Amino acid sequence: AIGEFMVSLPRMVYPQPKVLTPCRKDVLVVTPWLAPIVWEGTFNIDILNEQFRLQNTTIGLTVFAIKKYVAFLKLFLETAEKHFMVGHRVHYYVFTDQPAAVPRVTLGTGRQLSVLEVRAYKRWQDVSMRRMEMISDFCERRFLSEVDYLVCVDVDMEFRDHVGVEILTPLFGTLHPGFYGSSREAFTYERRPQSQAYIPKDEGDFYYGGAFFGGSVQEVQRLTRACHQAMMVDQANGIEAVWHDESHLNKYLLRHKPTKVLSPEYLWDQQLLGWPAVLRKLRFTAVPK
Amino acid sequence: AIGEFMVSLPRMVYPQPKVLTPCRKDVLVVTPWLAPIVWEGTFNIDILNEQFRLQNTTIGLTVFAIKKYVAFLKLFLETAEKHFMVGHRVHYYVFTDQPAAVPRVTLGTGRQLSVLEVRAYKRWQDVSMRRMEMISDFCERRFLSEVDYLVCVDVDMEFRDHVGVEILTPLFGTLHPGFYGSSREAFTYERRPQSQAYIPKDEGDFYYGGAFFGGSVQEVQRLTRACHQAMMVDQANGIEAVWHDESHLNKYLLRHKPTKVLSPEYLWDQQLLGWPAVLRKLRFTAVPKNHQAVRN
Ligand SMILES: O=Cc1ccc(-c2cn([C@@H]3O[C@H](COP(=O)(O)OP(=O)(O)O)[C@@H](O)[C@H]3O)c(=O)[nH]c2=O)s1
Ligand SMILES: O=Cc1ccc(-c2cn([C@@H]3O[C@H](COP(=O)(O)OP(=O)(O)O)[C@@H](O)[C@H]3O)c(=O)[nH]c2=O)s1
Ligand SMILES: CCCCCCCCO[C@@H]1O[C@H](CO)[C@H](O)[C@H](O)[C@H]1O[C@@H]1O[C@@H](C)[C@@H](O)[C@@H](O)[C@@H]1O
Ligand SMILES: CCCCCCCCO[C@@H]1O[C@H](CO)[C@H](O)[C@H](O)[C@H]1O[C@@H]1O[C@@H](C)[C@@H](O)[C@@H](O)[C@@H]1O
Ligand SMILES: [Mn+2]
Ligand SMILES: [Mn+2]
Repeated sequence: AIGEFMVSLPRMVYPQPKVLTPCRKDVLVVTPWLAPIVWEGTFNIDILNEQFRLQNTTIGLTVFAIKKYVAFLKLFLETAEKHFMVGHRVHYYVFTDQPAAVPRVTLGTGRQLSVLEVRAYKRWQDVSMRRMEMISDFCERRFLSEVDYLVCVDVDMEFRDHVGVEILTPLFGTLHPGFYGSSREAFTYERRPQSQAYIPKDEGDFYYGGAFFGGSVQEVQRLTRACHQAMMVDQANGIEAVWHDESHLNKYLLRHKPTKVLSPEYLWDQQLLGWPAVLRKLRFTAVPK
Repeated sequence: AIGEFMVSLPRMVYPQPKVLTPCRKDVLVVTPWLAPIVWEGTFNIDILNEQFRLQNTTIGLTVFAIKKYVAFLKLFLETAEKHFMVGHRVHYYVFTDQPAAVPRVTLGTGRQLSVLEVRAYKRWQDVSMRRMEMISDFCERRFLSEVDYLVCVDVDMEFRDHVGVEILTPLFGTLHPGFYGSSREAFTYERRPQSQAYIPKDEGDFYYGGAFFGGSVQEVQRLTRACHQAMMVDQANGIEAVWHDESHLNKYLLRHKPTKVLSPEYLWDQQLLGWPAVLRKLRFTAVPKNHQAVRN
C-alpha cells in the first residue's frame, strides 16, 4: 500500500550525510521544482528500502512484446529478476499478441507475472503509441486494485545494475540518454503548433525518454489517458507527432512536473553513447536490434 | 486544499535547468532519502508559486508568546507580512497568556490572525516543551479544518527575506544554525539511554532546530503528539532531555525522515554566527532576548 503518513524506522548505522561536502558536484541533483534527480551517490538504498518495505510496497512493471519483440522477453525478465526491486513485491504485466510465446522465466519469491493479450497494430509507430491507450485502460481494469506503483518501460532492454525503490514517487520521468546535456532549443520536441504535443523553443525543462516512466497508479493512469487523448486529437487533425508517444509524454511532463526525475543511468545505450564519466552505473540499457 | 494529483501549469518562460552545470556545488542539496535540502539557487519560486496557488494552499503559522515574550509579536508579525508566504492564504495562530497584549498589526488580503489563550507554565523549560502538546491539541480543535500546512516557529525572531511555498511538504525540519557543519558526534542530542530522546553517537543525520519545523497538519499533529508523549514518558521516569522539546524533535525526525529539510537560511543568528558565504540569504533570524528572560 501507499501509506498516508511517515513511517518509523529502526536504529540504523550508516555514514552521516555531510552538508558541506556533497558527493555529486558534477550533475544537477534537484529540479527547480525541488524534485530529486536520481543519480548514484544521491541516495542510501538501505534507508529507502526500509521506508518502502515497511509499507509493503507492490510495484507493477508493464512491458510490451508485440510481434517479433517477444524475442526480447527472456533477457528482459531474467535480468529484471536480478536487478529490479529485489526484496519487494513485483507484478510483471506482459502485453503481447502471442501469449504462447512468452518465455517460462523462474521468479523469486513475492514476484508474479501476468500475460495480457492485446492487438498488434501494423505500423511500428502505432504499436509504440498505443501503449498509452493500453496502459490507461489497464490502470482502470487491473492496476488500481493490484499494485501501488507502476513502472512503464521498453522491452528491447536489459537490466545490468540496481533499479530499486529510489525511483518510486507519485510521478517520474527519465532523462533521455541522447539529450541530457542538450539545450532546450535543441530538444526534438514536437515543434508544429498544429499538434497537441507542441512545445515552443523557449519552453522545456528536460527531454524525457518514452522508454521509462511511471509513478503511482493514479498518476500513471492520468498521464497515459492524457497522452492517448492528445494523440487521438492529432490523428483527427491529420497530424502525427515527430516522436510519437514520447512527444506527448514530453508535453505532459512539461505541464505536470514529475516528483522525481531519473538520470540516464536508468535509460542508456552503450553502443551509441559509450560510458561517460558522469554515469557511475549503467542500470537499464538497450539491447541491439 | 492539498491536491490529490499533480496540477497542470500554464505556459511559463524561465531559464532551462542545466543537468551538467548545477548552480549550488558547495552544499548538499538532497538528503540520502531523497528529500530536497532547501537553499537559495535550488528552486524556481515562480514554478512553485504556480503549483501551490493552483491548489489554493492555506498555510498556518504558529507562534507562542507567553509572559514577556509578547514583546516579540509586533516585529514578528510585521516582518511576516513582508516575507512569509506573500500571495498565499495565511492564518497566524498566536498562543498567549495575554490576549489583550497582542499588538494590532494590519494584515494583507487573504491573511488573518487568531489568538489562542493558553496556560503559562512556571518553568521556561515547560513553556517551551508544552508547545508540542498545545500544537497537537489545536490540530484537532482548529487546524485540520482551517489550514493545509502548519509552520511552527519561535517568536523571538524576525523575517528578513523570502520564506515561501518552497518549504511546504508533508514533513520538514530545519538545520540548526550552530551545527549544520558539525559531525554527528558533536550534535547535542540527548545522550542518556534512559531518555526517550536518546540518540547514540553513531546515529543521526542532522541536528534540527526546535525553532522551525512543520508540514501537513496531519504530519505535524503526529509529530507534536509523539514528542509530547515522549516528554511525558521521560517525566514519569524523572528525566528531562538536555535540550527539551528540541531533543525529542530530533529523535522523532531521525526515525521519521522529513520530506524536505530547510537550510540555515531559514533559522539564523547573525550576531552569534556572522554570515558565512554558504548563506546567500538570511531569511528568518534571531532577535536579542536577554531582556525578556524570567527567572524560574
Ligand atoms: O521495425 C520497426 C519497429 C519499431 C518498433 C517496433 C515494435 C515495438 N514494440 C514495443 O514498443 C517499444 C518501442 O519500440 P522500440 O523499442 O523499437 O523504439 P525505440 O526505443 O527504438 O525508439 C518496444 O520496446 C516494445 O515494447 C513491440 O512490442 N513490437 C514492435 O514491433 S517494430
Ligand atoms: O528566562 C528564560 C526563558 C526561556 C524561554 C522563555 C519563554 C519562551 N517562550 C516561547 O518558547 C520559545 C522558545 O524559547 P526561547 O526562544 O527563549 O529559547 P531558544 O529555544 O531560542 O533557545 C520562544 O520563542 C517563545 O515562543 C515564551 O513564549 N515565553 C517565555 O518566557 S523565558
Ligand atoms: C547529440 C545530438 C543528439 C544525438 C541523439 C542520439 C540518440 C537518439 O535517440 C533517439 O532519439 C529520438 C528522439 O530524438 C527517440 O527518442 C528515439 O527513440 C531515440 O532512439 C532510441 O534510443 C536511442 C538511445 C537508441 O537506443 C536508438 O536505437 C533507439 O531507437
Ligand atoms: C560545535 C559548536 C556548536 C556551537 C553552537 C552555537 C549555537 C548554540 O545555540 C543553542 O544550541 C542549543 C543546542 O545545542 C539550543 O538549540 C539552543 O536553543 C540554541 O540557542 C538558541 O539559538 C542560538 C542560535 C542563539 O540565538 C541562542 O541565543 C538561542 O538561545
Ligand atoms: Mn526501445
Ligand atoms: Mn528562540
